[PDB]
Amino acid sequence: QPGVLPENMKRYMGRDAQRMNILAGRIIAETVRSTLGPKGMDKMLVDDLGDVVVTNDGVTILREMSVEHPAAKMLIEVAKTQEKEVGDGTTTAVVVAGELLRKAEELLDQNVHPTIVVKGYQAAAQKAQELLKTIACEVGAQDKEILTKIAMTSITGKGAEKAKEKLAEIIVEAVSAVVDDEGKVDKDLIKIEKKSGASIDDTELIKGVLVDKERVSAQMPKKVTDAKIALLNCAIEIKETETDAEIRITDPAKLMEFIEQEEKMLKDMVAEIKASGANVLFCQKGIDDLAQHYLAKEGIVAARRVKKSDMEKLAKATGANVIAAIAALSAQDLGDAGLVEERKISGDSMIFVEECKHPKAVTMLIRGTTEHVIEEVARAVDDAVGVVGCTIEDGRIVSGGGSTEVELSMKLREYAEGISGREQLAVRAFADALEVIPRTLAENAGLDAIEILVKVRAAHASNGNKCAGLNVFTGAVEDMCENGVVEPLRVKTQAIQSAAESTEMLLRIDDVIAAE
Amino acid sequence: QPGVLPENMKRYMGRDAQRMNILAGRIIAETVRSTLGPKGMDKMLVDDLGDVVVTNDGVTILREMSVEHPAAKMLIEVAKTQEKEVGDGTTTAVVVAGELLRKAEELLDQNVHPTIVVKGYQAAAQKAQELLKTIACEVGAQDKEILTKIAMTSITGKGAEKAKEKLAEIIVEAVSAVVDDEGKVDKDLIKIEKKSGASIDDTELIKGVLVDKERVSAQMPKKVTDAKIALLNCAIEIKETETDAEIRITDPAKLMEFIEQEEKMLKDMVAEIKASGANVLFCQKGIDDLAQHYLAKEGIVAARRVKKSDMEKLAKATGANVIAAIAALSAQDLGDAGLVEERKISGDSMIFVEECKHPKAVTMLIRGTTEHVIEEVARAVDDAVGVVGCTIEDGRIVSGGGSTEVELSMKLREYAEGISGREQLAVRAFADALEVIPRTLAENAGLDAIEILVKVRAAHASNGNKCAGLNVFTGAVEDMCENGVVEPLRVKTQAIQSAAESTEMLLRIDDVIAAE
Amino acid sequence: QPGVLPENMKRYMGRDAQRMNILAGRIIAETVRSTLGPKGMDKMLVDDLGDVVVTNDGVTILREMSVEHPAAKMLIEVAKTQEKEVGDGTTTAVVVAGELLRKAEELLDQNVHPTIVVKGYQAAAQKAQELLKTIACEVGAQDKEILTKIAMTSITGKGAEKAKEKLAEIIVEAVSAVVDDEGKVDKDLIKIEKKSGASIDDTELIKGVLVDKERVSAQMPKKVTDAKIALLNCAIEIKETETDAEIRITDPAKLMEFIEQEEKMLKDMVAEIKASGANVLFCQKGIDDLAQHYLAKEGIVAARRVKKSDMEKLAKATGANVIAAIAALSAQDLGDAGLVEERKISGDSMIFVEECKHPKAVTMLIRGTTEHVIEEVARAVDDAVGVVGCTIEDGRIVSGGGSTEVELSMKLREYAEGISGREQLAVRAFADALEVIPRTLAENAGLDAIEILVKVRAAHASNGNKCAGLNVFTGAVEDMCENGVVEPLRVKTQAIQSAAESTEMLLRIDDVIAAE
Amino acid sequence: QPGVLPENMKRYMGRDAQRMNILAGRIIAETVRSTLGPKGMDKMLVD
Ligand SMILES: Nc1ncnc2c1ncn2[C@@H]1O[C@H](COP(=O)(O)OP(=O)(O)O)[C@@H](O)[C@H]1O
Ligand SMILES: Nc1ncnc2c1ncn2[C@@H]1O[C@H](COP(=O)(O)OP(=O)(O)O)[C@@H](O)[C@H]1O
Ligand SMILES: Nc1ncnc2c1ncn2[C@@H]1O[C@H](COP(=O)(O)OP(=O)(O)O)[C@@H](O)[C@H]1O
Ligand SMILES: [Mg+2]
Ligand SMILES: [Mg+2]
Ligand SMILES: [Mg+2]
Repeated sequence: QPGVLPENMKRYMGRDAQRMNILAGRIIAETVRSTLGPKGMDKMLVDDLGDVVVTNDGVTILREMSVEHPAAKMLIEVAKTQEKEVGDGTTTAVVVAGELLRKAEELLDQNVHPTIVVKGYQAAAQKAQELLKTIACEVGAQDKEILTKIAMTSITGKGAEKAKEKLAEIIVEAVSAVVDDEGKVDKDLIKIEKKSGASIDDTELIKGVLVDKERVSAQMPKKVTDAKIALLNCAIEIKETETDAEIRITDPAKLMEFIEQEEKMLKDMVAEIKASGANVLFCQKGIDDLAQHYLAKEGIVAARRVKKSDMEKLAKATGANVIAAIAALSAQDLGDAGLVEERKISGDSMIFVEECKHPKAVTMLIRGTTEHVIEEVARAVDDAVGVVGCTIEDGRIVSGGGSTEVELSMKLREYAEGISGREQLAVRAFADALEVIPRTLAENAGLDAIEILVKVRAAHASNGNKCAGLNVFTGAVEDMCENGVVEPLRVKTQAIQSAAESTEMLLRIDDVIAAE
Repeated sequence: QPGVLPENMKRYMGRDAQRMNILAGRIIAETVRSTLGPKGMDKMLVDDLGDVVVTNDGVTILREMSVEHPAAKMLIEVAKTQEKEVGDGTTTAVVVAGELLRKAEELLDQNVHPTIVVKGYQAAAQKAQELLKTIACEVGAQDKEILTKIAMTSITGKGAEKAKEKLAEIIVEAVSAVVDDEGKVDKDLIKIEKKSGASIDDTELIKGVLVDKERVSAQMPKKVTDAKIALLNCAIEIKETETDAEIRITDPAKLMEFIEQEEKMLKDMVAEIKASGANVLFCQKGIDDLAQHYLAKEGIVAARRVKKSDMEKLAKATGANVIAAIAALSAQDLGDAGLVEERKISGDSMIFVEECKHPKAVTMLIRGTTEHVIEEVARAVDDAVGVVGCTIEDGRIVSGGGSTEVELSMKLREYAEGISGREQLAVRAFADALEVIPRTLAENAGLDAIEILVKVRAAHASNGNKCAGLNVFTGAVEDMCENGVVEPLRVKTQAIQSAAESTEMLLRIDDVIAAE
Repeated sequence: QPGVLPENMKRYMGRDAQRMNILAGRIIAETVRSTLGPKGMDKMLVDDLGDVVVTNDGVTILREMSVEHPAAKMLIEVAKTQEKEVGDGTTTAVVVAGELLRKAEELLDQNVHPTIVVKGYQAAAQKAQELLKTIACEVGAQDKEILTKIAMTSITGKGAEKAKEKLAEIIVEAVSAVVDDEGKVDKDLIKIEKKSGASIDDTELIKGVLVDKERVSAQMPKKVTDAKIALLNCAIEIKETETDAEIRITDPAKLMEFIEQEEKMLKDMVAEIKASGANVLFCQKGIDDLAQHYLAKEGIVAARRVKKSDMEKLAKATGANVIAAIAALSAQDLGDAGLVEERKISGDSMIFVEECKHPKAVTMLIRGTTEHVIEEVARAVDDAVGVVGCTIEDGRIVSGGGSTEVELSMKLREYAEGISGREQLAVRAFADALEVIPRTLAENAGLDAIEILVKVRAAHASNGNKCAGLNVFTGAVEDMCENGVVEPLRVKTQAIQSAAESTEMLLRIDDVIAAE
Repeated sequence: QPGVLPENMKRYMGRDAQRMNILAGRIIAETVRSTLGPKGMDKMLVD
């Protein structure tokens, strides 16, 4: 009378704390597990507003569930980071982390101290990163045949039926276009546009951008070839001074002198824009209705109040400078595009700026029969852009289908031999955890994981094939590299590192104190 | 349209049902785990009425918690059965069952099918039973030394402090004395009485019984040596007919003639009791106040309305025959006892019938300073009576301290080699599960289970020493047989068979359907 | 204006009624599906009282999940009758039923009228009963080797591990023993007692009965060899006239004269029982406290107030006659037993009447480690007893493993060829339905049902192994009759007829009117 | 598992829909019928 710590709190100590964290992780892991690989299935998620999401995407599934459990939230972070650093393998990272917790339980139930488990996992993770470097194969950032296999593998992971060669080719062309002068890929430089239509095969790559604006005046050309584009962020209105300034009029005559003076400078603004040679204009602010007319007379296509995000993208695509002062508009600020057309797409009117030659931003136009069908294709397209860009930046790949994990697993066991004592148990555990991937690939495929795993493990033993993996379609062990089943080194290195760091952090916890 | 199964129910399928049972099992095992062994600790259980139990007794703890979880209830049954068939090792049984469930989870996580683990478990258990037979030593039903070591070990299992030589010797004598013609032991022939007093060391064995009664008339002797005892099933009251009868009196004088005839029937009943040579009498029913005087006038001690259970044991102890008709009574129906005394014990007035020559029932009078202190001594005396009972009936024992489980474990692994493919994993898991006993023993002793196992395991290898186990005290591996740490074969055979059958039953479950 | 049909009613018409019924049926079928065959898994059913049921038994499951849906109730009835008429194959009957509903929906969805579906179903069923007759093998009522296979097969269906050669032989001996002169086998004559113990292998057959009672006086022998058993349904007390009667006493001396005449009436009742030759007495009503004495002084074992249920079974076993009047008790009315002994079992004392010569009632004493494990063995025994009885009664059997179903289905397609009209679609559908069994057996075994069905069909085509079926244990198509996997003809004929009649009934419904 | 069409709705099919409309139609006709012609009568409507 009374208590020290609040009366309004739950608390779980020792083995109870370890259990609830481990359990929470394992359950999260098991939620996305059934989505892994080609034979994986999809979730349909519905929120409280009744909006639905149908996806095979690990991190998407995890964000869309209202997971409130604290240890679970920690594992979701593993996915969010995989999405951010790589753009693919979010399910893998989560499932590996889950396996690491499970494997840790069996050591904690022998009374191996948690710090020792932690020590072992840390040692194993580091060795794994060293091993991954020797396992990876080098590739050039210009190796299109290879980049296209990277994209194919990625799209396949979301079901073989989406893995179009056309689609993969488009994607490779798109990432290639936006590679910068330092060799980095910014995935935002690829505008993604989603428009219902006849078929998914209608998805196309636009050398330029799509703007959701109609041209300001119908008297303007709907179409213009080899255009000279002008980007303004200043308003084409009568300029007012920043200082408070009022006009005073005493002479009835001078009433029209001020009106005329205003419209004479508008006519002078347009005159200035025409003078620079531009026949197409995108303005961020507004355009006085009279200037609209004046622009139209000269046959200049103009669109108004274009959002910042679009402006910045337009400049990137045509090589134009977003100019802030009309007077300062010279003809070297004009971008250049093959075709600029106002056109309808799925009943929506939009301005297409396309057929640019050396564009620094491009647009994936994704097509499909229905919103939710399109939505998942886009998610697939996002994965593929991720891993293609990773490959272009790193120039390292590994074979897929569980082959890299098995090789890695097999090398870590060898490593475990030379570890003295109890830490060794943890290192074996870490090694064995990695096989959750090849096992999960086979389960989802309906095959028998135990025997499959013996077969693959055998094709890896003593100078075998590091590329040996199960082929879920034929049911055999094959050279996954010779089959074009490949993925960026970054997917494995990030996923393992994330898995190791988050589980190590959870495994150090011996006390949970929750309020409310 | 409505549902088929009632919408008023929770259902758990596949992995979920499996985790539900397996988890509920383990948790139930983990609650009793800290009681195991001489260095185990006690629970204090408080119910809804505020009544309290403090015990180290496995099945008592499990019974006294009001467990609702269906899987948990299935394991509690294992404890209940161990109590009934053996009377000791309830905690061992359950902790082994829990471990079998845990070891089974590792198998199910690898996609070993439930029916296979069940198969392997069943094989391993059958083999364990066969090994247990070769492992056991033969002893004689009358080997006081070994029996005494059996009792001592049982009582140590509830703390070395309770294990006084005096107490084990009392118990061995108690059980020995109630063994019947066929060499069987009826726990119920040994009456337990609990009375507070100076000390637990005051606990004594009575070659007789304690009857919760006072002699009916204070005029009667309260001490009788070399007593001749009569046991009556009929009441010493006026006898009436079953056929409805009634007296008609028309003659004033005929009053006293009836009163005096009823008064004479009594004097006759007593006079018949006298003739048999009896001087002490126990009547299951009532004695007419008037007959009480006549008995008193004759110097015959008598108690009225004796609990039939008391009559049944008085008979067992003294050699008397419970007689249902006074006329049939004869000196041959009389029992014998060296001392019948009415005296007070901790303030309660009772009759001791003691110093009987060859009693077929006896009384453990358990003493202690306080009610709850006594209760636990009692529970400890029950475990001991149980195992001495088993040793007398079976004449087979095993060494303890985890030695036998380790030996089994070591040997079942040798067996598992001959098993082909996949069942093998289960068999090896069963072997591994038994090591939970030596592991738990040592962790409760504050020792390091992992290295202790390595040491004990070594002492068993290369045709070593089946009796080797950890001494929770010295902290070293010793010969438990030389240390007198021994237990009935039936303790292990029941425990393991119980744990095997119930987990097998639970492992076959893939759907849980719960109502309300 | 005020509404005709009540306003509380729910109504489903046409398509909606058909789908409601057809769905409810399939759902019920699906909940027992996972239990079918040797690789079947069990369900755990909890009720609103916390009471638990773990079983593989189809009808037991369906009965215990308190199902409300009307269409589903109709299908439970199929299981209940399989149980009454046969004792095994309750899951098979329900699963076939569900399948017939399913195949009916594919026909309904092509606008085949329900009456036509009904008509085709009836024809296919009738033809199946004629095919089944030619498919069965003749068998001897006393061919133990075959009966034992029949029993072995029944027990395996509830899991391999319960399939003991020993258990099967016991069961055959038990059924064989109660077969009456006409050759009919009444399940009720085989009493089932359940008592915890060392293990399931401790299950024994008693040629006789167990009585839940103790002898009335300890003075009576606790064990008698080659016993003469009297069974008296009247009470061994003083007889009272049915006409109201009362004694008048007027002479103080003629007081004892009545007591003494009642004491002589008991003594005589006993003397007459002894003159029968009887040394064991089971009485249905009470036994006067005093007569209990005279019985012991004559060395007669006597048990009082034995329930009418047991008297009847005692008489059936020993060859005795329940006598209503001690007077007319002759040496011919006594039954004979090799051994009558009162002993303890699971710590409960009972009277064993065993080693009878020609028992027409017997006892399966079932043993297991825990209550809930025993329960399941008991059902396994119930099933085996059923089908052993069916074989003895019928003399016709078929091969298991879904083999008879495949034959039946292949032949029925031959029959369908020569049928014209939409009717043909319903018959061919009835044929296809049967294959739900082989399919479900394979699926539960983790096998691939489609190709396995392809192989089994092939082994049946063009004369032709009717006994060919999939061995879940090897994964190969084998000769089930040479593998010993056999079952009574009545299992299939009852199941199929049940499934056909109830679904035909359901298919005729176009309107459901539920109230409240 | 839940319903497709919202459980918060009444539905009338086949003959029932037909009787519903046909009846609601006739009743509406029958309320104004007594006004028809020179010998028709008036309504008093109160809101
Ligand atoms: N053709 C293939 N055969 C076998 N495995 C494949 C194939 N294509 C992709 N995979 C594997 O599927 C996994 C990725 O599957 P996916 O469902 O996209 O999960 P994640 O969200 O973790 O990327 C990787 O392990 C990859 O090796
Ligand atoms: N002196 C001892 N040294 C080591 N182990 C012992 C000793 N005495 C008893 N044990 C072990 O303790 C275990 C039983 O402990 P106990 O707490 O009574 O549990 P249970 O309820 O299962 O009998 C057995 O393995 C027994 O061999
Ligand atoms: N050894 C076996 N191999 C293959 N099938 C078997 C074997 N034993 C039994 N069966 C099949 O199992 C089915 C019985 O399943 P069961 O679980 O008993 O449910 P039920 O008898 O209640 O329908 C029958 O089709 C029988 O042919
Ligand atoms: Mg992927
Ligand atoms: Mg003990
Ligand atoms: Mg069956």
